[PDB]
Amino acid sequence: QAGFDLLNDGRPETLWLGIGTLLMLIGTFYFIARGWGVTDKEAREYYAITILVPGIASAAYLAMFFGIGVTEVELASGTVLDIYYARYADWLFTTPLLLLDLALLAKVDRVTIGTLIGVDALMIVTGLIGALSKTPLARYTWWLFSTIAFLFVLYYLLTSLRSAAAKRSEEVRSTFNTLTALVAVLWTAYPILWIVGTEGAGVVGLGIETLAFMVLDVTAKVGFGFVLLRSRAILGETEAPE
Amino acid sequence: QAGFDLLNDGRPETLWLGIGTLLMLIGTFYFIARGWGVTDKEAREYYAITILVPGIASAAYLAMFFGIGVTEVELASGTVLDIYYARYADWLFTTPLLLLDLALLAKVDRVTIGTLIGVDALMIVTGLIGALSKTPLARYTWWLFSTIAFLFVLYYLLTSLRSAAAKRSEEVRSTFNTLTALVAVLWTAYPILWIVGTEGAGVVGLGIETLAFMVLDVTAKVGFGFVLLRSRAILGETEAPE
Amino acid sequence: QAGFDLLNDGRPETLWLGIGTLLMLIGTFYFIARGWGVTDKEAREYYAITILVPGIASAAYLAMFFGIGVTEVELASGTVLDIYYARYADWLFTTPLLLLDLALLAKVDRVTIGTLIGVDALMIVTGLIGALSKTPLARYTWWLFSTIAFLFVLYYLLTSLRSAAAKRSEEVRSTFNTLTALVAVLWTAYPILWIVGTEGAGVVGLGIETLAFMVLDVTAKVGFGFVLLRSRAILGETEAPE
Ligand SMILES: CC(C)CCC[C@@H](C)CCC[C@@H](C)CCC[C@@H](C)CCOC[C@@H](CO[C@H]1O[C@H](CO)[C@@H](O)[C@H](O)[C@H]1O[C@H]1O[C@H](CO[C@@H]2O[C@H](CO)[C@H](O)[C@H](O)[C@H]2O)[C@@H](O)[C@H](O)[C@@H]1O)OCC[C@H](C)CCC[C@H](C)CCC[C@H](C)CCCC(C)C
Ligand SMILES: CC(C)CCC[C@@H](C)CCC[C@@H](C)CCC[C@@H](C)CCOC[C@@H](CO[C@H]1O[C@H](CO)[C@@H](O)[C@H](O)[C@H]1O[C@H]1O[C@H](CO[C@@H]2O[C@H](CO)[C@H](O)[C@H](O)[C@H]2O)[C@@H](O)[C@H](O)[C@@H]1O)OCC[C@H](C)CCC[C@H](C)CCC[C@H](C)CCCC(C)C
Ligand SMILES: CC(C)CCC[C@@H](C)CCC[C@@H](C)CCC[C@@H](C)CCOC[C@@H](CO[C@H]1O[C@H](CO)[C@@H](O)[C@H](O)[C@H]1O[C@H]1O[C@H](CO[C@@H]2O[C@H](CO)[C@H](O)[C@H](O)[C@H]2O)[C@@H](O)[C@H](O)[C@@H]1O)OCC[C@H](C)CCC[C@H](C)CCC[C@H](C)CCCC(C)C
Ligand SMILES: CC(/C=C/C=C(C)/C=C/C=C(C)/C=C/[C@H](CCC(C)(C)O)C(C)(C)O)=C\C=C\C=C(C)\C=C\C=C(C)\C=C\C=C(C)\C=C\[C@H](CCC(C)(C)O)C(C)(C)O
Ligand SMILES: CC(/C=C/C=C(C)/C=C/C=C(C)/C=C/[C@H](CCC(C)(C)O)C(C)(C)O)=C\C=C\C=C(C)\C=C\C=C(C)\C=C\C=C(C)\C=C\[C@H](CCC(C)(C)O)C(C)(C)O
Ligand SMILES: CC(/C=C/C=C(C)/C=C/C=C(C)/C=C/[C@H](CCC(C)(C)O)C(C)(C)O)=C\C=C\C=C(C)\C=C\C=C(C)\C=C\C=C(C)\C=C\[C@H](CCC(C)(C)O)C(C)(C)O
Ligand SMILES: *C/C=C(C)/C=C/C=C(C)/C=C/C1=C(C)CCCC1(C)C
Ligand SMILES: *C/C=C(C)/C=C/C=C(C)/C=C/C1=C(C)CCCC1(C)C
Ligand SMILES: *C/C=C(C)/C=C/C=C(C)/C=C/C1=C(C)CCCC1(C)C
Repeated sequence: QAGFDLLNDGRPETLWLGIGTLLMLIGTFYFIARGWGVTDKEAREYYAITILVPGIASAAYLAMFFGIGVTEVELASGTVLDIYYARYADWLFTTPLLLLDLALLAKVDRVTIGTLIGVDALMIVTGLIGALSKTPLARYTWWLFSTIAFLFVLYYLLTSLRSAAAKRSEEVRSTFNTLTALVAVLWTAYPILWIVGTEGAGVVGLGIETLAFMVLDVTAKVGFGFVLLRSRAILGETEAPE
Repeated sequence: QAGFDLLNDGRPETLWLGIGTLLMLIGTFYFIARGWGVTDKEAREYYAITILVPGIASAAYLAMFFGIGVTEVELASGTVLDIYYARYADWLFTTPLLLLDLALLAKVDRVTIGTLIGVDALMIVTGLIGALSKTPLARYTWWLFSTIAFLFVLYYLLTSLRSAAAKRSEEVRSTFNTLTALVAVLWTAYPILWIVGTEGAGVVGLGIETLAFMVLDVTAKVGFGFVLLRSRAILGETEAPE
Repeated sequence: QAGFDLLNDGRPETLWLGIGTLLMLIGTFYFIARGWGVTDKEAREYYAITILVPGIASAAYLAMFFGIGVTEVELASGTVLDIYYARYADWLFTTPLLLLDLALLAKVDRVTIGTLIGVDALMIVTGLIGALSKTPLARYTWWLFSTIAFLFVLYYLLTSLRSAAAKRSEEVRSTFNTLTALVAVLWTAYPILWIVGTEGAGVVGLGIETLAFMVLDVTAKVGFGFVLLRSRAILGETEAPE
């Protein structure tokens, strides 16, 4: 179980990376060609934010595709791992923007949003330190650490944002809850795949692992986007409470 | 004079790093458990900002603790130094937020704040380049360079912010001046400890040096926090001038 | 054709780097000494933004000057290249601020500006990945990629910003168009010099190349600055449309 070695360099996962790259690209331009003539100031804002997501994911995927986005991490026993660090560079900007989109739709104050980006980014960096960790003690401490943060993100997402989004139209609250649910479950798959992936225990090959992340990423990016830029809630209405 | 070699890897300073890590953690949660039910929108904002500080310091300390946050820098004479670079990753986000807190309490315009973060970050990066410098000529040029910037930060802090904070309540001006004084002296210790530390001349071992930074950092983070989140000035009142 | 080997380390381009460093410094302080007593809140804002540009360029130039800002990139054939990566660290903050200045003068909404920084930064990073690429296939893919983004930047600059700047005074529109033209042509020289520089085909030595970038950078930084901080358009007037 691996895929295809598309660059004659012993990395059959490049098949999933390539497809991943291709999919983020068409999304970036689907969204761009889709909002190109949108005059609504609220929506064009959602479009801009959402277009950059697959946009930056595309660079990370292309990077990993070529091999530039991956690095060899020697463990404490001399055992080498191929860590695709670029994912974190990706996530450092993508996840915050995704949150941003949820925060705009919910009409939350700048403090909540700031808390959101800060805790989320703390999560990504610490997740990256875990990835480059040489000792298992450290690799797992960072995991729980990054996870505590994610726990905080989900919390404020499932309370502050949700209740704030309930003060708006049913059309709006509807769309918010059907991205927050998507977020909740889709995002959660990430830490699991990591601790069971090659960065953790390792009962899942890098191939399947690279396949999972592609599916998870595309769906969290493009799938989220399609749904979001397709709703009517983004068309007008500027609330304020919570 | 060193401390304790807590990880059997020849780094007795890990004793100070560990304690440093532990102290930033309890602070992060002290503040979190302390503002958890704060409805005041002004204060919850100060809380959020201030909670992230020990929060990010904790990741840097844990990083250095494990050894991941330190790197060997070969000098021009083949002489190796153990540079704890992670401190700068820390400071790149912590010092700006600390400034932010002072800027909110003072009610300064967005231009002043922008100038503040920009010059301060310039200071940290240049300080980091100095740390990784191989030649002493370069290591000291960067020091003065980073110091010129810090000089600008202290300046606008002791004039623009101070006078702007004097237009507010005595309770507010009081708290502002008792953090700005703390800032002024505590922050200043940093460049001194550096030029006299292992990154500069070196009349102070990495142990004592790592001890000093821990004391300085905890007091600048948690000490600042305690004092700030404990004042009444953060509870309400939204001015505007200067 | 090279210049002068100012540090006895086989890098005659340090002559252009040094001059580049020196020129960014006097600019940083020319601007600082020039706006030191400016009370106009609009202009002081332009000044602050514009002062940081040569300011950060100075750190990058000094970095490259010492050699710290350059790294050896082994190509797929074992052929080594001296990549001055620091330029991108430079550009990651400088180009966005330059755009910022154009966006303020034009009075564009926060969405346009956000789109601007995001696409521009995507351009710089991807340009940096191209620089560190080992294969030519990859080095050129990244070039087109970074170029597509730049294409988007020029687009929204020559339409959204321009038309938005035409709603203001003739004095304002005048200055906007005489920086946007400068931007348009000066910025465009960059990708060309790259693909023809040592990072691409290579029909231009690193000396001339390092000379060109210095001329291009100084003129885009200090030249832009002089012109901008010298206009009357920055003195007052706060519009709003587009
Ligand atoms: C788009 C723009 C903005 C910029 C683009 C973004 C990029 C900056 C993204 C970069 C991502 C990279 C991190 C990806 C990874 C790249 C790889 C290639 C480098 C991996 O190394 C990273 C590491 C550096 O140090 C080690 O690795 C280098 C390189 O391979 C080695 O040359 C070096 O020697 C290594 O380290 C030392 O440690 C090892 C291990 O130590 C022990 O060794 C003993 C045996 O001797 C035993 O094995 C023991 O178990 C080991 O622990 C030593 O062997 C060696 O001799 C050296 O001592 O650095 C990792 C990253 C670093 C920790 C950065 C911390 C980041 C901080 C926490 C970020 C804080 C940010 C907040 C979260 C922001 C929140 C803001 C809110 C809004 C408030
Ligand atoms: C949380 C998210 C956002 C991301 C997380 C944050 C991270 C990005 C933080 C990363 C921090 C790291 C910098 C920490 C350090 C990590 C270590 C492990 C790497 C240290 O190396 C850094 C260096 C790279 O180059 C050298 O090191 C590598 C790695 O060990 C080597 O493989 C490489 O060969 C080295 O360099 C070359 O130079 C040496 C020395 O040159 C001369 O050599 C001769 C003898 O031959 C003689 O010794 C002479 O004296 C030497 O000078 C050569 O020997 C070698 O062959 C190579 O030529 O890079 C340092 C950092 C770089 C300068 C970045 C500049 C940053 C810029 C200035 C930032 C601008 C940002 C503004 C300040 C922002 C302001 C914004 C405002 C709001 C406006
Ligand atoms: C001021 C504050 C904020 C912080 C300061 C800013 C700094 C973070 C700036 C840092 C800039 C640095 C990138 C500058 C460069 C520094 C140099 C010294 C490092 C260069 O390496 C970078 C590379 C790491 O990986 C490789 O290099 C290291 C170091 O020399 C090696 O030890 C490592 O082994 C290397 O990689 C592996 O790959 C090679 C090549 O692969 C194949 O190999 C085969 C033969 O085996 C054949 O040659 C094939 O052709 C090759 O392809 C292997 O040989 C090797 O064994 C390893 O497998 O990493 C590059 C950077 C990385 C891709 C980061 C991606 C950044 C992402 C895309 C950013 C997204 C950000 C968005 C654009 C933000 C938009 C925001 C909007 C607002 C929305
Ligand atoms: C072009 C590109 C990539 C190209 C890649 C190539 C060619 C790869 C080739 C690979 C090969 C050949 C491989 C061969 C292998 C063998 C190799 C071998 C072994 C032989 O070596 C083999 C055979 C498969 O096995 C990327 C572009 C990438 C482009 C990107 C990422 C663009 C981003 C745009 C944004 C982000 C816009 C944003 C627009 C916005 C925000 C617009 C906003 C407007 C709103 C208006 C306002 C508010 C701003 O004023 C709106 C109206 C909504 O548009
Ligand atoms: C950082 C972190 C959490 C951060 C949280 C943050 C930032 C939260 C922010 C919240 C905000 C902003 C809230 C805003 C709200 C406002 C509301 C709003 C406005 C937003 O709507 C409101 C109402 C105010 O709340 C956790 C780290 C968590 C870190 C953890 C859990 C670390 C664990 C380490 C271990 C377990 C080490 C173990 C070390 C060992 C075992 C060492 C052993 C050594 C020997 C090792 C050897 C040699 C055997 O290998 C030894 C024995 C010591 O020598
Ligand atoms: C970057 C820097 C300073 C930056 C400052 C900034 C950004 C300030 C911003 C201010 C703002 C925004 C203000 C806003 C205000 C608005 C008010 C408000 C709104 C905010 O309320 C207002 C009113 C408008 O002002 C300094 C660098 C400073 C850099 C320095 C000092 C560098 C020194 C280098 C040396 C000394 C090299 C030496 C090189 C040598 C000796 C080389 C020798 C060679 C031989 C070497 C060998 C071989 C012997 O080893 C040689 C001889 C040349 O070959
Ligand atoms: C487009 C990418 C998305 C939505 C990525 C989401 C990623 C996460 C929620 C990652 C969480 C992680 C932990 C909780 C622990 C350690 C490692 C991570 C970074 C995989
Ligand atoms: C929580 C951390 C704080 C408050 C750190 C403050 C650090 C400084 C004011 C550091 C200043 C430095 C110079 C002026 C010169 C060179 C090196 C530095 C980075 C240590
Ligand atoms: C002060 C520095 C300025 C104004 C730099 C501008 C740089 C560009 C417009 C660079 C563009 C590039 C491409 C379009 C392709 C690949 C590489 C770059 C980064 C050189």
